Amino acid sequence: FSEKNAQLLAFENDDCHLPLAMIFTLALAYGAVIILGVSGNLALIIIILKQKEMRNVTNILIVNLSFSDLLVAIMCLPFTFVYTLMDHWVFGEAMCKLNPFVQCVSITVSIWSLVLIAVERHQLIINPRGWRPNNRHAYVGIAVIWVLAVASSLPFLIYQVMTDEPFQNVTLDAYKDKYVCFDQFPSDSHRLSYTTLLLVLQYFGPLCFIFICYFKIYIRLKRRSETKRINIMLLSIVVAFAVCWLPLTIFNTVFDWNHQIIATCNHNLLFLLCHLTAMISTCVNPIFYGFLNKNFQRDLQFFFNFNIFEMLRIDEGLRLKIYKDTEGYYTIGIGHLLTKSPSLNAAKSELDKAIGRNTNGVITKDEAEKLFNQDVDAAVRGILRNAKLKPVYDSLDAVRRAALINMVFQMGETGVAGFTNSLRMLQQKRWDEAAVNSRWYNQTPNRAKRVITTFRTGTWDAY
Ligand SMILES: CCC(=O)NCCNC(=O)/N=C(/N)NCCC[C@@H](NC(=O)C(c1ccccc1)c1ccccc1)C(=O)NCc1ccc(O)cc1
Repeated sequence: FSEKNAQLLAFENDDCHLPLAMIFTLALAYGAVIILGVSGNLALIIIILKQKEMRNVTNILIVNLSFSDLLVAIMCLPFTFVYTLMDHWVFGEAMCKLNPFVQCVSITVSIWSLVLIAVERHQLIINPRGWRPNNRHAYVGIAVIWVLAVASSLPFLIYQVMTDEPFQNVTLDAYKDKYVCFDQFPSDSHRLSYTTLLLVLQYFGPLCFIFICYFKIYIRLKRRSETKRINIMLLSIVVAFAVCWLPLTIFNTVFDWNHQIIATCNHNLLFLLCHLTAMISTCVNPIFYGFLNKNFQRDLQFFFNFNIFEMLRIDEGLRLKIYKDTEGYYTIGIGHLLTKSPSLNAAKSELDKAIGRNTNGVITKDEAEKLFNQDVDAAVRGILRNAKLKPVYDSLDAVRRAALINMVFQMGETGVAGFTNSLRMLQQKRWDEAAVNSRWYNQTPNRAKRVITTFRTGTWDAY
């Protein structure tokens, strides 16, 4: 019973006529991505390997990614292109089976590397106390990724067939003896289950996890090492991969679910445009690393012109031992007042209660950060209970919210609400009119201007 022959795609729009101009344009485009892919990745592989850095996890995974993109450029990319133009497979059955297998292996190898890099960067910012990413851990990761990528791509090597059966329906009576390189899965269910597996496990799934990682990193930094340029580059590499693959993912998925569609001409041109777009991702990564260099950027910008914790550690400082403030009251950490009493034993008692240990007038930076976390949490709940503070805070962004929290750390919940004039203008987004509008600038001019600039601009110019 030929149930396998019914799992082969049907094509019937022999009237495929593209102007030589468009074909030549595609040959130059594919030619450009083939050279940029082979040249850019080889350069990236050699540059990372020759630059010996004792502990670099991210770049080892970028070599992994660029080596798989180097494989596609040699083994897949030229073969897939001429095959679509000629409209018959002139290579071996080996190349026929290798073409979708090697491409599928490479998609999984690239995205699961990007998954590990997102984890690596998540562990460096969210949990720096653990600092788990090591080179040995990456070497196991790459070996797991390749072994699993191959195993999960084998149905392409197994069921992709070099066949001439689809040629029976399109006349072909009777001179050509031509072959097409088509997938021939065991059933409709086998195809749909496997294609869904690939879509969920290699595209929608991994990208969801990565975007959650970079968003958890984004939100942490706003509440809270010049590797910011790196994190923006790595994010723009995932966005690049996802955006280049999206049209091909949509195209292929439509054909996986509606396998009874007669593949026309228009579908051949549509596939080429989609495929070429997906091939752009195999050469963008080295162009990101090249444009990362600070000197080259300085040349570029000259030719073409185109956080609460850190804010308060500057404005109030960080102390691990009990000290007297400007008023003489016993403080600790980031402006944390213990008592307004003259007693030192009372302060040490209040400190021992807050921490839950016999501190003996001394704490660690972790106990100092937690005490500050407790302070800002108590400061934010007080802002919400206040009728003048709750509406202005809600309208304010994370940068200007940090400046309003900085203010409550200096005066208090009642002191800040005393600025009836300025609070109204900050609520109405009139920042410059509010910045010009107290004894606060008279007592400390340096600190007051540092927070006024953040209320006016909405960035960290002063810090
Ligand atoms: C695409 C990204 C993704 O993550 N997709 C998850 C879900 N589905 C999925 O991957 N499906 C398939 N069928 N992969 C092999 C595509 C081979 C080929 N496409 C076709 O012949 C399709 C076709 C149809 C009409 C005209 C021209 C081309 C076609 C699609 C479906 C059935 C039959 C023919 C092609 O795009 N080759 C490059 C390639 C190879 C492996 C791979 O995993 C991704 C990309």
